[PDB]
Parts: sequence; C-alpha cells; structure tokens
Amino acid sequence: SIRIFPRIAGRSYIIYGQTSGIICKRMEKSDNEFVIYNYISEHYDKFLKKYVPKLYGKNNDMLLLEDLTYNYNNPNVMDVKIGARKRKSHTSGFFSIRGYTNSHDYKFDPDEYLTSESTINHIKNFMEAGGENRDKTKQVLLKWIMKLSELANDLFEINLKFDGVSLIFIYDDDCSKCDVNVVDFSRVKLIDTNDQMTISAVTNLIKILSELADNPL
Ligand SMILES: O=P(O)(O)O[C@@H]1[C@@H](OP(=O)(O)O)[C@@H](OP(=O)(O)O)[C@@H](O)[C@H](OP(=O)(O)O)[C@H]1OP(=O)(O)O
Ligand SMILES: Nc1ncnc2c1ncn2[C@@H]1O[C@H](COP(=O)(O)OP(=O)(O)O)[C@@H](O)[C@H]1O
Ligand SMILES: [Mg+2]
Repeated sequence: SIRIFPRIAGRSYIIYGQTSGIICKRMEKSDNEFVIYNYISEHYDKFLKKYVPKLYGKNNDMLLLEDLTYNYNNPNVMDVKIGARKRKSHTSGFFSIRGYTNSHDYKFDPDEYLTSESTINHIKNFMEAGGENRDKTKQVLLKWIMKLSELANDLFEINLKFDGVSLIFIYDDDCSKCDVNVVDFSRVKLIDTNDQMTISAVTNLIKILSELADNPL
C-alpha cells in the first residue's frame, strides 16, 4: 500500500515511507539534491544538523528524508521559497509563499504577486489555526524568529547559491510545538561568495514575523 504524502507545494513525487517518521522524495531531473546533501554534510555539518531534515539514505532515485510533520497531532505547514526562482521574480518581493494548510479557504493563489499588506495577511491566515491565545502564537512566532535569526547569521559563512530552496514553517494547532527547516536542494550550486538574495529573504521574513509578535492587536 503506497500512501501519497500531503505536500503543500511543488511537482515532486513524495510518498510516506514503509516506516514511521520517513518520507521518500523522487529526484525527477537529476541526483543534484543528493550531491548537495552530501557536500553540505562534508563542508558544513553544523548547518545540516540545525536547519535541514536528516537524509537517512537513498533508494535508486528516492531520498529517505525525516518527516518534519511526524511529531505533530495537528500540523500547520507553510512553504516559503527563499531561494532564487528559475525565471520569475518573487511574488512577495524577497520571497514567495508557495502554499499553506487551509490556504484554499483564504483564496490564496501562488501565481498572484502581493503587496506587503497581502503577504502579511497570508502569514496571519496561516496562524489562524493556532487559535486566539495570542500568548502561545507569540511564542510560536518568537521561536521561529530565534531559528531564522541564527540561520541568517550562519548563511554569511556558507558559499552556496540556494537556488530554489524553501522554508517549511510548522506549528501544532494547540501551539505547543513549532519549527522551521530548509528543504529542496535540487538546484543549489557552489559559488565563491555567500548568497545575499537568500539572506535578504530570511531577514525580510524576520522583519515580518517581528512586526506580528510585537503588534498588540
Ligand atoms: O518557482 P520557479 O520559477 O523556480 O519554478 C517552480 C515552478 O513554477 P513556475 O516555473 O514559476 O510555474 C513550479 O510549477 P507550478 O508553480 O507548480 O505550476 C514547480 O512545481 C516548482 O516550484 P516549487 O519549489 O514550489 O515546487 C518550480 O521550482 P523548482 O523546484 O526551482 O523547479
Ligand atoms: N522533510 C520533509 N518533511 C515534511 N514535509 C516535507 C519535507 N520535505 C518536503 N516536504 C513537503 O513537500 C513540499 C515540497 O517539497 P520540496 O522539497 O520543496 O520539493 P520540490 O522540489 O517538489 O519543490 C513542501 O511544501 C512540504 O510540504
Ligand atoms: Mg520546492
């Protein structure tokens, strides 16, 4: 019995693993994603441990990846592309929200270019599922800011172009647990400097989330 994994975005074949806590992702165009996990493992092991789901193995053209939603009763997931898009410019300036849990209920369209005001409204839409205890939703926002802060810092010292990578924001309905990790290395490339487009995406999100944690309404 093959069980299809409930993606929030993208074109890739992702099924639940035969086993608890794993998803399998088909590398469709090349094994570049595998080359890149293994390169980050050699040269930036600390970055891998803190910010990337664990790669457990490869089976032909499938990566056996840590399921980021596994320890969640009621996960809310949001995919934000922070790396360069292939051709298009970003739908929210420095980044592109690709989807989120219940996005359909707020007539979210991934092809729509958004104002600052609309971008913030879509992130606020993503947080509705967390209920109205604004104390525990601030805690979710702050714990995301804590890890994005460190990621923006660490990214200055990493000589990769993160073309096409996303942040996966997760929080539980009861707001008791949350996390953000970096995924989708299939178009990442080696370069001789750091990636300022990707750092500006993260710093922008940190700005947006800070505004929400401080906003007193
Ligand atoms: O966002 P870019 O421009 O890079 O390409 C995107 C592409 O978007 P498009 O070429 O703008 O239509 C997406 O197609 P849909 O939006 O699902 O129709 C695709 O599904 C990957 O989007 P996701 O990363 O959201 O899947 C891909 O990205 P990649 O993995 O870099 O080939
Ligand atoms: N390790 C993971 N744990 C949980 N969900 C994941 C994981 N990796 C990817 N996903 C889900 O799959 C979607 C797309 O994955 P991604 O790596 O961006 O692949 P693609 O190359 O198809 O865009 C994300 O929006 C997310 O919901
Ligand atoms: Mg992707």
